Amino acid sequence: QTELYEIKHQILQTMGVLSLQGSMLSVGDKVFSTNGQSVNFDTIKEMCTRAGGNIAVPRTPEENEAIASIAKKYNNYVYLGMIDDFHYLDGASVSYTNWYPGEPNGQGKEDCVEMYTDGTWNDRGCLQYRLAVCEF
Amino acid sequence: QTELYEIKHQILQTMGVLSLQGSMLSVGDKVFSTNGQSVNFDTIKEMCTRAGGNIAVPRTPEENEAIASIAKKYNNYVYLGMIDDFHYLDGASVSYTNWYPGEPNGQGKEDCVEMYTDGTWNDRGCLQYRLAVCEF
Amino acid sequence: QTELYEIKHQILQTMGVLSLQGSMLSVGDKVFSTNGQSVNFDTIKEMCTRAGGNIAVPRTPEENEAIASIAKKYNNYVYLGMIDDFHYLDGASVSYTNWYPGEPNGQGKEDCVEMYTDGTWNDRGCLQYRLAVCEF
Ligand SMILES: O[C@H]1[C@H](O)[C@@H](O)[C@H](O)[C@@H](O)[C@H]1O
Ligand SMILES: O[C@H]1[C@H](O)[C@@H](O)[C@H](O)[C@@H](O)[C@H]1O
Ligand SMILES: O[C@H]1[C@H](O)[C@@H](O)[C@H](O)[C@@H](O)[C@H]1O
Ligand SMILES: [Ca+2]
Ligand SMILES: [Ca+2]
Ligand SMILES: [Ca+2]
Ligand SMILES: [Ca+2]
Ligand SMILES: [Ca+2]
Ligand SMILES: [Ca+2]
Ligand SMILES: [Cl-]
Ligand SMILES: [Cl-]
Ligand SMILES: [Cl-]
Repeated sequence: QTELYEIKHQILQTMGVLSLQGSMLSVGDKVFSTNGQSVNFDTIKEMCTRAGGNIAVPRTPEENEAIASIAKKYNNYVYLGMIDDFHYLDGASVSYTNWYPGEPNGQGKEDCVEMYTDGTWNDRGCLQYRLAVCEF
Repeated sequence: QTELYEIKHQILQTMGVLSLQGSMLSVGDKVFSTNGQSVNFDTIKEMCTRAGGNIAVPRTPEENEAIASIAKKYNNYVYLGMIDDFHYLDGASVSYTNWYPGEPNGQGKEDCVEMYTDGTWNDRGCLQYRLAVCEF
Repeated sequence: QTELYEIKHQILQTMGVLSLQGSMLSVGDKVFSTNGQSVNFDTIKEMCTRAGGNIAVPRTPEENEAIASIAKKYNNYVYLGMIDDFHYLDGASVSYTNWYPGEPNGQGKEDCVEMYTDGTWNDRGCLQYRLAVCEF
């Protein structure tokens, strides 16, 4: 009983501190974070995996708003965890989308997806330097 | 048994890291933190709430010293969680006080309380930009 | 059951965020961290203790690589938790070593141990300013 309450309180304290610092954003069960570095898609995947997480992907409008707020705050385009019928990296077809008007427009050439600072998406090649955002 | 020990150890590790980084200060059951931003009283309240916490207030001399050390380290005055008979934001009358000599002196005009870098207090209007310190 | 799973997941989320931020490095049960400050040996010990940890020491090749990566990333020599037969600060004789060629060479004069950015060690006096690395 009391053991568990203190434990839960301390966890919420640490998450509160991280949230206040701008080191994380929590949406439901998901936690999004960036260290502010920009690298290509594969390198973001490697960085996220190294930390025990995955490259971020928005599966809901609230998750999209959260990642967009990161893009806007750090002022850079962001690579999302999807790959060209776009799929999540787990192999499932993407449900929620937020394409910029006219996108996706690069079938066969643009396999990745970047998010603009306004939260909309563009299919893009995977070799640009983009803000690394992970989800845990 | 062992499940709980590992969990507790990991929590203390994360708190240790945050403490070392200067991202938190722990006094008893309370954790104080700032992100170094300066905004007005209402905006600090909004920032703290957003992170799952509350604007910091010292209820003990040790808590006062902790928040003072934050004010001194970030070198800015700090708004405290009290409002003019001063009350905590939970509605209770303030017990512990540490007024600068001659304060409070602004009844009816100065509804907020700021802490100086030496840890003493002054009643002040609520519309200055002050270091945002939260408690969790 | 479910209580514990959610707790464990949240802990791993916070550790993931800290890892991504570069605020910690995890090797087995140990967590290494620096705040980037440089001070002398005693002062590092005081800083680590204050945070609830201890000055870092590598007891395995993997731990050595981890601390070396911190030295390399922050680009400074690091004081290790050992003191001249070198002993850990717990009083036990050091097992794993990684001396730079020709070291240790300062018996009676060089009581501390610093790590270079390439991960090798040198016995040194204790009064230099070195990157503070703690272990939790
Ligand atoms: O992905 C492409 C590409 O980035 C082009 O540079 C741009 O002009 C297009 O609008 C966009 O669809
Ligand atoms: O709150 C007031 C105000 O800040 C005045 O500027 C100052 O001169 C007073 O000493 C103080 O009590
Ligand atoms: O510890 C000593 C010391 O740092 C000297 O400055 C250096 O030239 C030696 O090589 C080293 O062993
Ligand atoms: Ca495409
Ligand atoms: Ca496109
Ligand atoms: Ca007043
Ligand atoms: Ca006053
Ligand atoms: Ca020696
Ligand atoms: Ca030497
Ligand atoms: Cl490209
Ligand atoms: Cl004012
Ligand atoms: Cl020295």
